[PDB]
Amino acid sequence: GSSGSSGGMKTSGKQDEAWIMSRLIKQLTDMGFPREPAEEALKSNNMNLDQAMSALLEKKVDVDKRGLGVTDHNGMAAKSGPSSG
Repeated sequence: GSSGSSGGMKTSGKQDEAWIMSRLIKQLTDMGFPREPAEEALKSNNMNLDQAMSALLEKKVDVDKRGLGVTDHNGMAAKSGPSSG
């Protein structure tokens, strides 16, 4: 036995660049950089990721390289298109 039931709903919260700023940070933070700089550069990088990242790495030369998570190139598909003439 299980009858229908209602609950609470919501919508996209106020649209403020402030809260958004984090979004971009989440990434930089995932890589291996503090929010301190990622928050300073970004604002100066016109809210850019690639731009900031490079601006944060340019500082010190590390061994590791850039990349987004798995960053595993994709583009395969079993298919064949033979010609006739």
